[PDB]
Amino acid sequence: LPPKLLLVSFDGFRADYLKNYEFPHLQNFIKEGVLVEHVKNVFITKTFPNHYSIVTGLYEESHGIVANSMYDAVTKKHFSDSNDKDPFWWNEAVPIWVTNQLQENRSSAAAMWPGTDVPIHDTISSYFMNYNSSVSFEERLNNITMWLNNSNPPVTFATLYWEEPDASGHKYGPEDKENMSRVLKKIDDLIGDLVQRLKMLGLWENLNVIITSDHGMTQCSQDRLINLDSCIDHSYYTLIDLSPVAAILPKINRTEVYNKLKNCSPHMNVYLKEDIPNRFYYQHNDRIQPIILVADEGWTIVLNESSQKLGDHGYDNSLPSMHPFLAAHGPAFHKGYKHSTINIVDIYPMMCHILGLKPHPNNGTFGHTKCLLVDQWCI
Ligand SMILES: *[C@@H]1O[C@H](CO)[C@@H](O[C@@H]2O[C@H](CO)[C@@H](O)[C@H](O)[C@H]2NC(C)=O)[C@H](O)[C@H]1NC(C)=O
Ligand SMILES: *[C@@H]1O[C@H](CO)[C@@H](O)[C@H](O)[C@H]1NC(C)=O
Ligand SMILES: *[C@@H]1O[C@H](CO)[C@@H](O)[C@H](O)[C@H]1NC(C)=O
Ligand SMILES: [Zn+2]
Ligand SMILES: [Zn+2]
Repeated sequence: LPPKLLLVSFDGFRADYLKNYEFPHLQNFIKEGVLVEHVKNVFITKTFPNHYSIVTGLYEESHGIVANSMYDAVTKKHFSDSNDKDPFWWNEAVPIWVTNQLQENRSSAAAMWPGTDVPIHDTISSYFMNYNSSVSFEERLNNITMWLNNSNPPVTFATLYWEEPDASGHKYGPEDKENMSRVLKKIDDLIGDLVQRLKMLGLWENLNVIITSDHGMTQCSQDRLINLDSCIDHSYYTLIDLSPVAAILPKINRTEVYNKLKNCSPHMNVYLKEDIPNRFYYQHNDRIQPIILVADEGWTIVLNESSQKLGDHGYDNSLPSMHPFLAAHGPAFHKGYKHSTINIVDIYPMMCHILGLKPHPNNGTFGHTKCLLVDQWCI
């Protein structure tokens, strides 16, 4: 019987939510398993780029999903979260569900995880759901766990995705404790539903489960706005992505666009593509535009009519507010161990190890995850 792994993401689960709200079900999951208190994720700290990093072990410049909205000038193709089904956009890397699927006598399964409804290098998971945000968590849970438990050839890798607490974190902002506590209580209940379901099917003792997320959330404010329309005319550039990392494609002399934008607000950094800080690993890809604007934490780049959004993410990946957490339980994981931090790109080599897959070249460090694993030396 080959090892099995369920990877679960609750979108937008800021690491310090664990310290500020009560998660009885998640804490029960943790006490018989492992917790990484905060994971250093990848810039830019958006949903599609970070989910792909988890399943590839790659920085965004390397796997090619550099934002939730992209434009490739050469092919003229556009990407958005809904318009995300052209394999072109995913083919710069090979995600773990593909490597798993290519093994004889093994299958992959998916319930709503970004990209899992797209054939990547001509490979699609045996079981997958076409993205549909209306599908309940119960349906996602029941189908994913039934697939893991039944199925032949056996399902050895599975993904499970949920849109909260990201959606409501944007709505209320993470500083709204009254409303966020209700949001997060529901997430904790869903975690309880996951555990109860695993136990009922007798998967709980033998399935490896990772519960994690893609990024956190920080508070935005009408006192912290940078209006591009106040700084530069529309006719000078095309806006590929807006806030808090604006992707700017100049229509005229780049130097002219740069000179206006660099004198717009002290609350953002304005970079020529070739000046983007090395620490971001966000330069070496044609999908990165000639100029990017990076707003300081809690600042929002707007146009004249841009809607209010009390919470946001996308900021510098060194900010604690942007970091998710990771927890895990199962035969491969220690019981009751807690660790400060790992990098989000380390999850991939760890998962390949648990599953006995050959990892593709990546940016992760397996060593960072050894203390989580029963078969490994913990220095
Ligand atoms: C992250 O890992 C990737 C994968 O090995 C590295 O990308 C490779 O880099 C070399 C030279 O830069 C190329 O020959 C390969 O074709 C690249 N592969 C891919 C998939 O891009 C990348 O350099 C690593 N990043 C860092 C910062 O170390
Ligand atoms: C999305 O899911 C809901 C719930 O299953 C369903 O009623 C609806 O028809 C789905 N939409 C599409 C376009 O499949
Ligand atoms: C959930 O499983 C049922 C039963 O196998 C299936 O008919 C249904 O389409 C699944 N829901 C999806 C794929 O969203
Ligand atoms: Zn997200
Ligand atoms: Zn979001």
